[PDB]
Amino acid sequence: PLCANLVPVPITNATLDRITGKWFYIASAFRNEEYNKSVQEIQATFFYFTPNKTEDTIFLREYQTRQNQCFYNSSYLNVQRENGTVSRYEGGREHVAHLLFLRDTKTLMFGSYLDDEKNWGLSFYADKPETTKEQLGEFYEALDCLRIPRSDVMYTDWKKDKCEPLEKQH
Ligand SMILES: CN(C)CCC=C1c2ccccc2CCc2ccccc21
Repeated sequence: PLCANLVPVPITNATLDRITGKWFYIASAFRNEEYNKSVQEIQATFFYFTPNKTEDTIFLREYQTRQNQCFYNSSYLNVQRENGTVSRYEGGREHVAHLLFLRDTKTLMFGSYLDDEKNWGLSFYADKPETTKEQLGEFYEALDCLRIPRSDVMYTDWKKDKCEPLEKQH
């Protein structure tokens, strides 16, 4: 069953435990042009999830590299458990994404606009800044499911990261 993992899955405390920690933004692709535009500029990103299960929020410490600068932000994501989504209002708009999983327990994906063939996309994250060819195939196989060509994928370059020195300064 190839595209079974693109179906929404409710978020439990176990799910929240699973995503607790440091993750690295690996790659994404979208049919939505706004997200293509903003995500293009991303050279690298790592981040921390610290869920508050009682509040259905996730504390986010984000370390983004664009134009060879480090942009650091903290904020809370809201969790909508039945729907398997997480959200965050930012720069005017509410953003929502489905939390989706691959077979590799060391990776995760966020799904944007999943209900819309004109706008859908997937972003891929791993617990290392570099991914194995196995992890990357599971991600491509999820793109294949959304009929998004592999050549549309935007990648981070862990060579380009400027945030390590701030995260340690923290
Ligand atoms: C282009 N982006 C927005 C694609 C979705 C990715 C995420 C995400 C994932 C991991 C760490 C931080 C963020 C921040 C942004 C945000 C806001 C709401 C829901 C999901 C998301």
